[PDB]
Amino acid sequence: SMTSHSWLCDGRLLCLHDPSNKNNWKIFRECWKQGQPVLVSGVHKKLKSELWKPEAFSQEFGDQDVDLVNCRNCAIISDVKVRDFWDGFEIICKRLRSEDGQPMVLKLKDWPPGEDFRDMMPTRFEDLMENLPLPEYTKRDGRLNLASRLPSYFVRPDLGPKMYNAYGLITAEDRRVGTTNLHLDVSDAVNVMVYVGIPIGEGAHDEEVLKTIDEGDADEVTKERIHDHKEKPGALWHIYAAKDAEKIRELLRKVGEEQGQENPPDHDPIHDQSWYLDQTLRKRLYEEYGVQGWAIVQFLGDAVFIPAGAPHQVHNLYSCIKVAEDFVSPEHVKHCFRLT
Ligand SMILES: COc1ccccc1N1CCN(CC#N)CC1
Ligand SMILES: [Cl-]
Ligand SMILES: [Cl-]
Ligand SMILES: [Cl-]
Ligand SMILES: [Cl-]
Ligand SMILES: [Mn+2]
Repeated sequence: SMTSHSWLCDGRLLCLHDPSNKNNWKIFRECWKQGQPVLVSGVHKKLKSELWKPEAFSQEFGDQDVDLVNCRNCAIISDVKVRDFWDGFEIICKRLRSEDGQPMVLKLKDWPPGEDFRDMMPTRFEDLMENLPLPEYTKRDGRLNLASRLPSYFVRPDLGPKMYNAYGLITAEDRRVGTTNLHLDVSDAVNVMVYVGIPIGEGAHDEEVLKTIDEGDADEVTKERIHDHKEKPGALWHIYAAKDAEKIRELLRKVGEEQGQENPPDHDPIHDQSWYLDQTLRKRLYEEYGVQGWAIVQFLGDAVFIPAGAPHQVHNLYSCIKVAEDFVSPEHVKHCFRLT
C-alpha cells in the first residue's frame, strides 16, 4: 500500500514518499522545527532521466578545464579536462592512476564553477528547480524561503544549485575516508541524488558496500531497501544536531592533541573541513560526550534536507551525481545572523 510517510532511525527521521504531495508541509514542519534532518524519496521519477547521465555531461562539456581531488590523500590534480573525470565514472580501467598504479577515487572540484550552473545548463536547472520537494521552502521565491528577503545583518546563500560529482570509495581502507569531510553550513540545504553509477571491470564489489553500511550504523529498515526493493544506494551520511557542534569541536581538539597536531585551544576543527568521523570516532563521540547523530543512506532519487548549523559528512558507496540548493527557513534563520 502507497503511504504518505515512514519513520526511520528508531523513529528519529521522517521519510516522505510523495515528493509533490501538497500536504507534505504539515508533517515536515513539526520535525524541522526540532532541528532534525528529513528524507524525501522518489524525486528521480519526476526528472528527465536522459539529462542526468555521465555520458551526456562528457559529450556536452568535455573540453572545459577543471581540478580534481584524490579522495584517499587530498592531493589536487590541476588543470585537466572534465572528460578525464566523466569517462572513468563507471569504467574503472579508464580512471587516472596514482604512483602506486591503482585507479584513483576522484572528486570533481567546483563544477559548474561558482554560480554558473543556470548559465551553463538551463534545461537541467528548469528540470531540477520545478521538481524540488517542499517548494514553499526550497524555491528561490518560495513564501517560506527568506534568502531574498533579509538585510546584510544575515549571511545570504549564493545562487544555486551546485553539483557534487565523485567516484565511489572501494576498499576496507577507504571505509575511514570521506567524499566530503565533516563541516557545517549557515543556510538550510536540500541535496538530491539524480544518478548512481554502479561500475564494471571491478564490478562484483557489492560485499564491501554492505559492511560499510553495517559498520556505518545504518538501521534495519535501510537494509531492507537494498535486499527487498533492489534500490540503488549512492552515499552514507552522518548528520548531527546544530546544538551538538561545540561538543564535536571539543572531541576533535582532544584527538588533534593526542595525534601531536599543534593547534591553539580556540581553533575550529569543523570549519577546517579536515576530519571524517570513522566508527572509532563516532563511538567516542557517543560514549565520552553523550552525542548521537543520524546515519542516513541516500538512494537514487532521495532528497536529504540538512538543517542550518548541523555538522555533516558524506561517504560515496558508488559513483554519484548530487545537485543541492541552499535556502533560509524561518525555523533556522538564527544560524545566519551576524550578531551575538
Ligand atoms: C523510502 O523509505 C522507506 C522507508 C521504509 C519503508 C519503505 C520505504 N520506501 C517506500 C516505497 N518507496 C518507493 C517505492 N516503491 C521505496 C521504499
Ligand atoms: Cl536550530
Ligand atoms: Cl542544459
Ligand atoms: Cl511546501
Ligand atoms: Cl571535503
Ligand atoms: Mn554541506
